[PDB]
Amino acid sequence: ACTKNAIAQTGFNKDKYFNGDVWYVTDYLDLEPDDVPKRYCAALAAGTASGKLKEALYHYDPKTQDTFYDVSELQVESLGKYTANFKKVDKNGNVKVAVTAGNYYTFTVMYADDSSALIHTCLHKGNKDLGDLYAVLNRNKDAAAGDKVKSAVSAATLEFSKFISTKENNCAYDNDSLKSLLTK
Ligand code: HEM
Repeated sequence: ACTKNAIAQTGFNKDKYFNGDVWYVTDYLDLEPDDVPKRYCAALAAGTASGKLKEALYHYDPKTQDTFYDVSELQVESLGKYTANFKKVDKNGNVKVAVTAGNYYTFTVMYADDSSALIHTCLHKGNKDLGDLYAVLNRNKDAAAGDKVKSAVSAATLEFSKFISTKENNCAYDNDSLKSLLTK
């Protein structure tokens, strides 16, 4: 179940966030912690492609090697708050599971600057959902969370000390696929 109406960043700069580049998840918090593994790798690209607002996602379980990519068109709910219906794709954008009603995530950018961000997502796959998930993002996959984004975590009435880091998993990413998937 999801329980949070995440508040988007005051003054959110959509063109800077959605600039076509890659964001790495460095730390995450699921409010239903058993919904996701305690060791995990994730990243995304975010941009406008031929006028359409898009995200490309990458997930990798470093223990099981379970890997998947997704491509989403985002619809606007309000500035910094989106609903994304996703299709599972291979790294080249070929469809493995088509867009389907009931398969969507909400996405709220609670904080962002040029290098760092805090997001919330509520994932739905049919009638289930994977609890509220918060993620600390960085442009540099090895960046420790700075004071700006940790302050944002506190401003959301969360504690950064409870977030789980992704940094000890030897995560390696295919940035080229994430960028090209934005067009798919
Ligand atoms: C747009 C930050 C994230 C977003 C937007 C996101 C989105 C998604 C989406 C769309 C799916 C379903 C993919 C599909 O079935 O085609 C998924 C599944 C999953 N995600 Fe994430 N995710 C994020 C981060 C994370 C993180 C950090 C972890 C634990 C850095 C995580 C763990 C999982 C797991 C384990 C599944 C599979 C769930 C199930 O099918 O049983 N995700 N995620």
